[PDB]
Amino acid sequence: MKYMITSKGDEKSDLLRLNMIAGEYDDVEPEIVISIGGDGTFLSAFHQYEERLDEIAFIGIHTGHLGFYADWRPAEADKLVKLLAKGEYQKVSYPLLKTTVKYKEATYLALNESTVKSSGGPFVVDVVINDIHFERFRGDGLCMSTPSGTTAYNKSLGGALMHPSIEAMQLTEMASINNRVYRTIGSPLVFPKHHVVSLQPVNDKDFQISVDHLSILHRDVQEIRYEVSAKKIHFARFRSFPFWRRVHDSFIE
Amino acid sequence: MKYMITSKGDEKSDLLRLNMIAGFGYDMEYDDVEPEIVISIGGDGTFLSAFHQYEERLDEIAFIGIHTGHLGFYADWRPAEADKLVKLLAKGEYQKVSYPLLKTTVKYGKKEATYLALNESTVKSSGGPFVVDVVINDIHFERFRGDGLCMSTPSGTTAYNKSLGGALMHPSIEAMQLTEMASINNRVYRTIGSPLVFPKHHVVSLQPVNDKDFQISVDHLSILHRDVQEIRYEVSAKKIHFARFRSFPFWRRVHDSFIE
Amino acid sequence: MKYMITSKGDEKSDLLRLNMIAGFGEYDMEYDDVEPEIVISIGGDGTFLSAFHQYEERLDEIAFIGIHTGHLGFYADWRPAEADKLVKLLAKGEYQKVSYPLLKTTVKYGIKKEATYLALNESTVKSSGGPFVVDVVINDIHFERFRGDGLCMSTPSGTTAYNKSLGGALMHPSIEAMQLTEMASINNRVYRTIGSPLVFPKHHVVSLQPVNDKDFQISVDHLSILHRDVQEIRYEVSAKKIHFARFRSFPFWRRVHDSFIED
Amino acid sequence: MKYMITSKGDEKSDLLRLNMIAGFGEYDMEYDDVEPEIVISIGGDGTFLSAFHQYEERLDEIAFIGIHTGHLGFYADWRPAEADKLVKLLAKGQKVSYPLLKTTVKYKEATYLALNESTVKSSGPFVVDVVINDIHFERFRGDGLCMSTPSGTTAYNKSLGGALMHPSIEAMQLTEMASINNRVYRTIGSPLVFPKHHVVSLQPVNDKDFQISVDHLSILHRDVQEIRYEVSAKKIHFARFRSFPFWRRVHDSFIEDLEH
Ligand SMILES: Nc1ncnc2c1nc(SCC(=O)NCCc1cccc(Br)c1)n2[C@@H]1O[C@H](CO)[C@@H](O)[C@H]1O
Ligand SMILES: Nc1ncnc2c1nc(SCC(=O)NCCc1cccc(Br)c1)n2[C@@H]1O[C@H](CO)[C@@H](O)[C@H]1O
Ligand SMILES: Nc1ncnc2c1nc(SCC(=O)NCCc1cccc(Br)c1)n2[C@@H]1O[C@H](CO)[C@@H](O)[C@H]1O
Ligand SMILES: Nc1ncnc2c1nc(SCC(=O)NCCc1cccc(Br)c1)n2[C@@H]1O[C@H](CO)[C@@H](O)[C@H]1O
Repeated sequence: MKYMITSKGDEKSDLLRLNMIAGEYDDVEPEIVISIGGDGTFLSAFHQYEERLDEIAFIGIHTGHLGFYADWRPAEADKLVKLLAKGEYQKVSYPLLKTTVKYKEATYLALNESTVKSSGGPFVVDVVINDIHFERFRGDGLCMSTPSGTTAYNKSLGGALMHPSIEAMQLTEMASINNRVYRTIGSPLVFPKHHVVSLQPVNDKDFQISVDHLSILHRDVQEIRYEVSAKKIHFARFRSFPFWRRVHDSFIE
Repeated sequence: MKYMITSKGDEKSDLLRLNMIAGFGYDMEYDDVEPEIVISIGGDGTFLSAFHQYEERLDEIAFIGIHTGHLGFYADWRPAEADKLVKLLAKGEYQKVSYPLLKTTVKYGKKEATYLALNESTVKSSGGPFVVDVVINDIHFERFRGDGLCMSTPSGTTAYNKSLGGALMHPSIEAMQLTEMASINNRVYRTIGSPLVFPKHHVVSLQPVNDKDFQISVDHLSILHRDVQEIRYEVSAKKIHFARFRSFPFWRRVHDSFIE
Repeated sequence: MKYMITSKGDEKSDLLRLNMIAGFGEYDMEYDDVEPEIVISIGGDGTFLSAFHQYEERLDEIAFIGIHTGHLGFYADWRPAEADKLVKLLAKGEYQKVSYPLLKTTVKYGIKKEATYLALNESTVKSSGGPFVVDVVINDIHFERFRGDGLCMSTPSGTTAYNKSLGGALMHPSIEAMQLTEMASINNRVYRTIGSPLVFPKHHVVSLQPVNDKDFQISVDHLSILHRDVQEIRYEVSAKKIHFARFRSFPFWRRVHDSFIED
Repeated sequence: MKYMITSKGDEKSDLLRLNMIAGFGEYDMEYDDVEPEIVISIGGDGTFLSAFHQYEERLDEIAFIGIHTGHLGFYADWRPAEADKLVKLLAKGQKVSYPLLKTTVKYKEATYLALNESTVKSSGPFVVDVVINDIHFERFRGDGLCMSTPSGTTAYNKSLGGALMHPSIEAMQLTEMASINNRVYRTIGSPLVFPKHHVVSLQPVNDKDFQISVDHLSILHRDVQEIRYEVSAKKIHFARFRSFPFWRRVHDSFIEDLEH
């Protein structure tokens, strides 16, 4: 079982990694990626292997608080190393979000969400759903979230928490003015498979596109397209940790 | 084939109804016992009544909605197109689109009651405070206190669910959404706040705390349930069937309702 | 000083009530439930609301005092163990009065005559069956046409109650105003509403006018009664204020802190 | 008396500006762009915001007038076509005052006067402690906090879910910005309205580098120890000629404007 282990950068994350590397290691051709740190560290491990997501099972270990991705306690590593080498383990697939920027295309993959902000002034775009105009937005920005990313930025924006077994994407508003000229729906929008949300600029055409907090200052933007990606992220399932339990322990104590 | 038409009650619906019935005088016969096509004329509430009127044979009935007033999400056919609809289904040249439904189970302390919802199923209190425990898949999630709770169908998300601050879902997604009704997050009764979208095979159980009397409403059919032990929510295996002739996208229909 | 005490009805409240009465007996304190100058509410916020409505004609000659036998309330903020020190401060008259604004609700019919109600928390208006459809007229000028469950006008002190659960803003009771909050507005193109909570100052009148149905379920501090053939429902900050006998200094924001955050 | 006119930038705001300056020359009206008694803004609310900060040291002897070249503004409520009447009414000689927000930053004590709001973001994660009148209230974590003026409730505050407050009420409102409310960081959620003499002290937790924006004048402050909020004694004055109610401007902005 060719595997590969990432680390945050602290002493503990670099130490426990050595405690697991003792019990083949391939960083170019991995089948088992073990993230050590938190959810942010897990995101970096995801972006490191986007091209080969269809051949990789991910495992998250938190050296800090309980994360929706990094859930395994550091003490579980001694039992985690033996079960992964056993060869017998079932995978769990979560949907992903595809983000295309038009000018020559520019595709992106997101595990949490992909937000579109402004590069200084107001954010004014036209929301086009399946080649049909829906609304003209004005405010801070917009947020298209993955089912697993709903518990992140999406929830803080007033989004709905949906179970990752649902193949869809959720669009939420970011401080919409919502007046006569720029009447927005207000409510979060959940789009299924093969549904495309096309963001079209009115002016400016310079937006701050952020994919999992990786915010790039895109210039000369003519179109931004969102859709449920065909590629799915696989998790190595050993124990039983229900999604709603993880949500309960996070926000409801 | 066999068909029937329900009416809202106003002159506009009953007159338009008789005008369409005479149009089937094709190989169409009127029958309100075992129909193959059911036409609703009036509003969404009129359509909901036609749903429960024939919720015993949903798998053999195609519904068609006609709105005499403003645009509805079920009744989306304008009375000006009533002429074309008669000939269209007369030849049987149309497709079939299915939307998910919601199953509501009420257990007492006895038997049990099962209900089907096209819009949503809401549970409020019989006057005083509404205090229950939210159980998801035999696992506790929160203790709710406030007015009530709302479990919505994907197609019903644009109804009461939206006004309660819920999220809109496309009716091709087989799921259900739970939204709060004036919850009081005062450290004693911590709730999630955010709407919760549950997939298939997931069971959301509402278990009472002190009071055991609840006002359970299924698509605005509220009847008092005394001595309730459990209220279970899950996506029904039964599906409503529409007879879409043209192409009226769900999101486009949302745009014409709220955005315009 | 004429006084009286209301009780929640449980063992603890009734017991504490009797001992407090005997405590006042040691001083110049006369018991009177007809014309009291001091009204003590032993129980909760719900018990406090009953005591308020019990004497809503003598609000000026009365300084209310709340005692909570259970969890902390925004009105009943005195612990039962402090009932002994409460008497000794009341008997001497060693206290100052703090006033909170109130909400006036005026109901007009097809004139049988008229009806006015005072609210300490809020006043809600809903339908008696179908949809709730009214025109919101702010100062003789039409603002919006509403459709949904209803509308809730809250007092500053009542913002921590039903108002907060409906997404309303929390106001400090020193501010003389009122807050209108929506109750499940459909908010479409036909019935476009503001969505946001509205805070109206004094001398501002919010008029609710029927569109079709004239039967409305009006609830003042959860005293819900059915009003038929309603012509108009007016909202405005009353000139009457509830008075509290202040001894210590319990911050309103701390009461919010202890109730919704941690304590 | 002395007057001046500020312009947006486009030809529309400049052409209308010159037209007014000419008309006032026919009346006894001195022209000073340094020490005026009357300041006229042409363009929009953003143009008015600039006209406020440009002369925020002489708010005592200045009555502002707003003219919207585009859509209706809450500070620019006069129409371009009504400019001819405006020149006449200002030449012949009521005044309305709105509350202002005082933003104090301690690292040197910097003072800021906001007409709309004063937001505080981070630089990544924004984490501060909220202190109200020398006592702890909550520990915030999210995008940031927004303290708004009564007249500024219709701006960023409304978009953040804040309540609309009439300018007659001398107060300030605090709203959350994408707050993550969980076990560790439990916030109130609801917007908070503060009366006069009430001080909201924002004190850092982790990093001392916060982005402070007073009326879109985003300035990165370094080594901040405390950010105070209070209802400023300074009040912006307006010139009244025609009754244009605050709730009307709210209606004509967010609801509908049938006569336009
Ligand atoms: N989302 C907002 N909605 C309705 N008012 C806002 C918003 N945002 C700010 S300023 C905060 C900000 O920089 N947001 C980034 C995008 C943006 C910028 C300026 C205007 C707009 Br719109 C959007 N405002 C108001 O803009 C005024 C300055 O022109 C300030 O008073 C903000 O209140
Ligand atoms: N307020 C948020 N609540 C709950 N998730 C968030 C939030 N904000 C972001 S990122 C957007 C951002 O720059 N917000 C400004 C302040 C901030 C920054 C980072 C994290 C946090 Br927390 C706050 N996230 C999620 O953090 C994920 C990991 O980087 C990002 O993908 C967002 O999903
Ligand atoms: N959802 C609410 N959240 C936080 N305060 C409320 C709420 N609802 C009301 S009364 C409205 C109502 O009929 N609600 C039905 C369920 C219910 C009833 C009473 C209390 C409660 Br909690 C729930 N209140 C406050 O209860 C006080 C009466 O003792 C009133 O002043 C309401 O403000
Ligand atoms: N506020 C709502 N917003 C948008 N849809 C609603 C709402 N309320 C219900 S029903 C819940 C209810 O009893 N509300 C009391 C007032 C009311 C009644 C019927 C319709 C309306 Br509108 C208001 N609905 C939808 O109306 C259908 C009734 O035919 C229900 O299925 C709800 O989906």
